[PDB]
Amino acid sequence: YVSLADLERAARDVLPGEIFDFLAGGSGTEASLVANRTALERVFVIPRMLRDLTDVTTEIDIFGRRAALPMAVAPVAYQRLFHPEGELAVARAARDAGVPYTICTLSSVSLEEIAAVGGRPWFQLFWLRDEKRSLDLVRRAEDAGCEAIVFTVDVPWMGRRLRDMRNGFALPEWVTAANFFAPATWESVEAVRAHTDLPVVLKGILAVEDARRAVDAGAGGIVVSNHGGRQLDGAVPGIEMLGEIVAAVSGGCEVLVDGGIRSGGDVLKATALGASAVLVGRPVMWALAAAGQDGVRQLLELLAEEVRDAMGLAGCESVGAARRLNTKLGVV
Amino acid sequence: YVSLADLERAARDVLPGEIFDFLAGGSGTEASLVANRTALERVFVIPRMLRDLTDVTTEIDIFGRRAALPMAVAPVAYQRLFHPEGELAVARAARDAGVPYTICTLSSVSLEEIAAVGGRPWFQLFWLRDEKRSLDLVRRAEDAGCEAIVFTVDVPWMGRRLRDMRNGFALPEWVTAANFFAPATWESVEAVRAHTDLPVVLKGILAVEDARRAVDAGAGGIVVSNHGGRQLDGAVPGIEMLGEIVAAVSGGCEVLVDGGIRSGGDVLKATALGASAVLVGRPVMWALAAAGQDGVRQLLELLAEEVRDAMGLAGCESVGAARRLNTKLGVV
Amino acid sequence: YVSLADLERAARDVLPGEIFDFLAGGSGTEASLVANRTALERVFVIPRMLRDLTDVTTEIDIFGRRAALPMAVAPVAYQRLFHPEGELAVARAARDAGVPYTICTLSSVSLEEIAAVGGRPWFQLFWLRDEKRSLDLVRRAEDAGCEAIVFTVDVPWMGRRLRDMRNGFALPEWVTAANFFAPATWESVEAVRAHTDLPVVLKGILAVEDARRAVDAGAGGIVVSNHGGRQLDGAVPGIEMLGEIVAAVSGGCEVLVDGGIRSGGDVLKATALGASAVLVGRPVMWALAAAGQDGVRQLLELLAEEVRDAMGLAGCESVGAARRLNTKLGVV
Amino acid sequence: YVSLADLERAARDVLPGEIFDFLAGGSGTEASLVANRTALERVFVIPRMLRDLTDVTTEIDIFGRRAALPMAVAPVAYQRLFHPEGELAVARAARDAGVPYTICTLSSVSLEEIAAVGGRPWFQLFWLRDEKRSLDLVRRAEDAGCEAIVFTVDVPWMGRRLRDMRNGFALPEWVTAANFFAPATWESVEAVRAHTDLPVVLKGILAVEDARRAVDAGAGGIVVSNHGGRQLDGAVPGIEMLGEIVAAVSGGCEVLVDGGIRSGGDVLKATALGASAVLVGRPVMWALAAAGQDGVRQLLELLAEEVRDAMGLAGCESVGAARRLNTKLGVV
Ligand SMILES: Cc1cc2cc3c(=O)[nH]c(=O)nc-3n(C[C@H](O)[C@H](O)[C@H](O)COP(=O)(O)O)c2cc1C
Ligand SMILES: Cc1cc2cc3c(=O)[nH]c(=O)nc-3n(C[C@H](O)[C@H](O)[C@H](O)COP(=O)(O)O)c2cc1C
Ligand SMILES: Cc1cc2cc3c(=O)[nH]c(=O)nc-3n(C[C@H](O)[C@H](O)[C@H](O)COP(=O)(O)O)c2cc1C
Ligand SMILES: Cc1cc2cc3c(=O)[nH]c(=O)nc-3n(C[C@H](O)[C@H](O)[C@H](O)COP(=O)(O)O)c2cc1C
Repeated sequence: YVSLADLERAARDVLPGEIFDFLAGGSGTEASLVANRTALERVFVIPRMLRDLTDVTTEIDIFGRRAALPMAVAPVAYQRLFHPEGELAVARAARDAGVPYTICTLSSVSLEEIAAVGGRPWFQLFWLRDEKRSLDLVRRAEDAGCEAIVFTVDVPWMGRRLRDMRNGFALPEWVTAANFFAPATWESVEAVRAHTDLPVVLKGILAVEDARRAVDAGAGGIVVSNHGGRQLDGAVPGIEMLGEIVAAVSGGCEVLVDGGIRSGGDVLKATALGASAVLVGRPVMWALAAAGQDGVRQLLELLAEEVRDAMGLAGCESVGAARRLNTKLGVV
Repeated sequence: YVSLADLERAARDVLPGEIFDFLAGGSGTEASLVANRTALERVFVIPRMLRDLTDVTTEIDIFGRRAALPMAVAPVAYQRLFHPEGELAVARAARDAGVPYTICTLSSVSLEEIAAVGGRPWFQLFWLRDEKRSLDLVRRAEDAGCEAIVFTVDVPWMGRRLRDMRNGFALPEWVTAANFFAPATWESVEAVRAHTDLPVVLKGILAVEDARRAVDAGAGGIVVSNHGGRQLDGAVPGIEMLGEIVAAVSGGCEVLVDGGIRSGGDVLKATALGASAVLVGRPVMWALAAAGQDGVRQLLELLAEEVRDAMGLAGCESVGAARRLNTKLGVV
Repeated sequence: YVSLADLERAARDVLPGEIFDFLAGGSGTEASLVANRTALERVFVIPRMLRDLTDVTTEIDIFGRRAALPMAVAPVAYQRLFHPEGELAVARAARDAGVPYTICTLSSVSLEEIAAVGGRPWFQLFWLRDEKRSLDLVRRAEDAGCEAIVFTVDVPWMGRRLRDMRNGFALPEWVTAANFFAPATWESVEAVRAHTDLPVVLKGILAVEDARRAVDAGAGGIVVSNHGGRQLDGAVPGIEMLGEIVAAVSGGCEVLVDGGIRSGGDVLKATALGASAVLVGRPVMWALAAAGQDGVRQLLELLAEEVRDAMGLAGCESVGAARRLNTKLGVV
Repeated sequence: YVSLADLERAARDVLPGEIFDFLAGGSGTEASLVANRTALERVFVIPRMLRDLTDVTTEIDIFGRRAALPMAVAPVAYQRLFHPEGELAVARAARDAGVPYTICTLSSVSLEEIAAVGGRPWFQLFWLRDEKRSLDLVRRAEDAGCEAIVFTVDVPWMGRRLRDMRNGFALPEWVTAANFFAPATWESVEAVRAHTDLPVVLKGILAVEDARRAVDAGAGGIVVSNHGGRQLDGAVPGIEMLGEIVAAVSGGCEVLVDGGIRSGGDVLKATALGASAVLVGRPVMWALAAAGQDGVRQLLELLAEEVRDAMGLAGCESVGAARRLNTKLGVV
């Protein structure tokens, strides 16, 4: 594999069509799904030359741990849909690559099993039917050694997935929500923040004022995201809000972005727009479908190579230097 | 049906080609017809998160009546072209959905029959050969219980419909103008305003100064519209003028928009640009052609579901909150 | 024929391919040829409603004569390539339509014969090998009753016509320059201006400062034009410079535009951007090729109908009112 | 051949696919390779009319020598891949056309042999494993009569060439680096500047501050360039940075540009954006592949004709006048 698109082609060959569509699809007309890619394609980096590249490092410190790249595996539900080892395969490869893995509330293997793999596990939370149950789930994740709570804030309910409707898609009997909802509010965020000393990261922020409120609420981070185009069809891409959000929070929390990251060059664009790190979703599942744990390992090695290549070609010996690069919009 | 495009495909299968073209077509090169869609596709919504969605409501109050959605059925002529029950089927489904139905001056069933269906009937007026006849038609609509006069102001004459020319299209003998023209001016508007206490809504306004003059003239509303691309070929889409018009009238009348609304997400975009409500034309006729009254019912139920979905995903418990959303133009 | 594109299709069917290419082609990569169309397609008109249309007139006064439309036939060389009656057929139809006809220096029938047809003949000048010969040609045109000298200023030499090169195109023996060059300068313009009391119109102006200098030089008009994309490949379309040029000359001369006008709606866009009138080139030759004089008559009747339709739908009872319309750029 | 695209078609017919891909390809997704062309296509020139064209000259003075055109042959490695005479064929044709030829550090014929052809040889430097070896290579070039050192500053290492990976491309045994690396820094530039009195030209500058630093460092020129899209995938095209860079250096060094120049009209656009000269890479190799030295001669004669044509049509009797032309961005 020499590009992430090689992995997409391999996953399409192996997966049943309805499972490929569950993974690939977005809500509605898929306008936001497509716009995540268009938005990245219109950004161009202005590289710097002739800087010292003696010790180029792709590492970052985030949520109290060193990560090998400015990236984490996004929370993706039900990973046993894509390979029999599901989340365990992905978490093992992420651990070995030094990349944080986000355990999903809707994981097909229990959070405690995935956490036992080791590595840097984060836990993605959906707000449950009441406060008490929600907080018990946070406390399970904390007791199991998860290092951040990624509270998803853009799913009062799941969006309208027309591919799933048209396919009549349902989980096979052999895939379940192994950790087993009401809409979250700012009060829910405060209940979580008071229940844990782990950093709380709000995933799905797009409005500048919501990013500011997240800092005021005590969030340790946010993920600027339209949920991979799966939630509001017509929601702006996160990459189009990122620069304005980074300026508004002015260092008050970590600012991650996701949606459409498909190369180390896209990582570099995100960092040059001010992101602390990215999440990557679909490509990790393509690699899992294609070749299991070893597939995920190969993807992460490829992304690491692409990130180091892009950083050095742009004159950046560190991720901080990449955040100081300038960009220019172009017409594609 | 899971999208309005499913209804278009079904209507194309059933209707004679020349009738499908009468419905689908625009004037000239169809530049304005296409631009209505392009313009909506370039708008992206910036959703809000973590707001209370305990009692999401899609209802609005407009022209003195509660409507179930921020939408009405646009005036479309000669609906018996599309199904034998024509306007009666559409009006019955609109009544049952709580959606206002605009009775056309060129209806193929008399306005009194359509009004007897009940619901929230509005009446669309074309200015007749003289003032006296025009006002008699307004008074018929008022006597029959219509609740607003939608005065169409962009048809001094019908535009050049090249599909109809090329097809040699003419009304079948079994379709007539069952209520049975000179160009309207501002004096015509004043004659109508003085003849009725019903709200007068000027449909087809695109210039900011014409919107301001409509308020000064005593209009209770305007529809920002290029007539679905059927009038001036090269007229700007209404959605591209909407924000500037909403700012200029500054609450002095209701501001509706139409042209190309094809989903609840498009309704949300229109409201976020400041519209009080939208009109929907062609899709309602696709549903009528496909399955009669029940088809229209299914379309309106689908639109209601899409509007509620889009509003809640964007953090809006009411249409007023959706009008306070911000948008960003993107490149598609 | 219901659109100018119907005429293009008919001309393509009848003309030898190399003659069709002589007519259709531009210089180089044809970037400027294509951009003339793209530029018009991105302009949208903001129409006005409810104005008095009792006496809509498409007439203008220009260069001391009333014309039936804000348009003239552009100078196109060698019209016997397209039909045996060549320039005489076109000039007869233009006369009968009340539209000025521009006689070309490279006409295939002598200027005196074409002028004898009557109508409103203008004469297009290329600067000859010396001043004396050039001025004799101006004086021939004046003696024959031409009413303006359209001095072409963008042909120090003809551009690189790759279609003509690839086809090995040459004039058939039966087509000649029946009126029978050195590059023109501002001194040439002054020599022409002092030699005639006819208005001198500089055709091929694109720079704002050249438009201002044209007024200072005593020009009665300019044509804002890239020569139909046939001269500098990469020259900006005239329609993209028109508004800035109209503001800079501030009524000091007539400002015409050409390139890509293909409908009455395009005429309306040009006038709303400030043009006094347009020239139309290729479509007139399509009509000539398709059906001779009667073809040109049908084209001019179609354009007249489209111009009146577009003006009235936009609320304009006169061309002056159309020049006061506003426009908005869109994304096509 | 009547366009550079004719040469591309001829080269594709003759070259082995993997060699054509080595020549054509870029890094990563080839976003920067494509953007070099898109960026030029969006620039339009505003030509001037009626200027004296008695003595149009395409010549420039650069780095102390008169060149026949505002262009040089870019450094392209391993030219024996494309024709058995390789660099000697290209250098002979460049000499006879009066165009500088840039000898590559990775040439397949030694720099002394290529310099013995005569003409205006420049030498492109890659920084070697240490300072001493690097400077010996500079001194070889100087001793052999090269007239400028074109220090490539955008290759700390070669980018990721996915076509070469997919083809498994490697140099044939019959092609070697006949002059036989560590990443360059500003200290390397100063070591070169102190080692030679030849002008040092930094090739691969895209950031405005790097252009300013190049002047401060004593560079005699820069080439604004993304390395033909072969280095950072997502690097901005040089043509999009050129105007801002020309303003920032404000005459302190020569400012060249490359990437995607495919006609004399593209040369004119580059000069109107402020370039002193362009480099041309791939097209020169297409001509070499197609027909050897004579092919390169024909390409250079064609480019000379196109440059003179474009300059005169734009009203420019000299390259300096072309640098004073204005441009407008369009939508393609
Ligand atoms: C099949 C699928 C399931 C989920 C389930 C979840 C989830 O239960 N909680 C959550 O918080 N985010 C989810 N997501 C979004 C994900 O975390 C990233 O936001 C996007 O995948 C980033 O875009 P890509 O890298 O995929 O373009 C999903 C994405 C995909 C594709
Ligand atoms: C076949 C057809 C007939 C009419 C007749 C009328 C009319 O006698 N009076 C009027 O005032 N508007 C009309 N219209 C315009 C309509 O009311 C809406 O303005 C557009 O349909 C909105 O765009 P879509 O939702 O269709 O995109 C029509 C639209 C269509 C398609
Ligand atoms: C075959 C052909 C010959 C000529 C010869 C001349 C000419 O000897 N003198 C001149 O001054 N303009 C010319 N022109 C340009 C013309 O007058 C208009 O500038 C463009 O035709 C407007 O664009 P279209 O309406 O064609 O798009 C020509 C245009 C075409 C197509
Ligand atoms: C096969 C190939 C090899 C090299 C090797 C070198 C090199 O060892 N040093 C250098 O400094 N630049 C190089 N280049 C870039 C070149 O010098 C120009 O920057 C681009 O070719 C301009 O774009 P095009 O005219 O090709 O679009 C190359 C370009 C191509 C195509």
